[PDB]
Amino acid sequence: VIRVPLPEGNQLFGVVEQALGAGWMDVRCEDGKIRRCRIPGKLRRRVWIRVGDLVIVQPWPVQSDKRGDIVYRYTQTQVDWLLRKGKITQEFLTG
RNA sequence: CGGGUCGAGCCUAGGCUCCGUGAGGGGGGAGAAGUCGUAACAAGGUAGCCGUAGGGGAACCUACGGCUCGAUCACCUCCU
Ligand SMILES: [Mg+2]
Ligand SMILES: [Mg+2]
Ligand SMILES: [Mg+2]
Repeated sequence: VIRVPLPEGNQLFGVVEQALGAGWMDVRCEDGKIRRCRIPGKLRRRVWIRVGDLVIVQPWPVQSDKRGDIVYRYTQTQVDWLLRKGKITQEFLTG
């Protein structure tokens, strides 16, 4: 079929509202809480993360409130390709 | 029982000091995929810096008197 990072293991999905900066990414997840993410040492070179962008993140189990870690960003090729299959519906990005 | 005298302890009021919490405030140090400019370094595009005073979102701008730890050309002056 295809190779995409689905929710496999303990991943999350991350769509930020506004970046406070300095690494911390502020995401409006549908988990319920306001979450704040940080970046590992491999992806601060080739890519670009902005508000209006959907990515997959990975949390740590602490406090289930403010978690997340960037492990993969989504391209203009797959962001809306993950729509018809309904793995995410876009009613949680503007309303 | 009376007389004198040594006395720790206790109370009240006044002068100083120590310590755990502290509404509100102020700078300091690490973090650098947040923001606004370009002040320094070449004559860094207005030469840079010291003292004192006024001004400005912020680096900073201006006035008077000093220094060279200032670049280029032309003419002098003083030497080797
Ligand atoms: Mg400058
Ligand atoms: Mg200048
Ligand atoms: Mg003098």
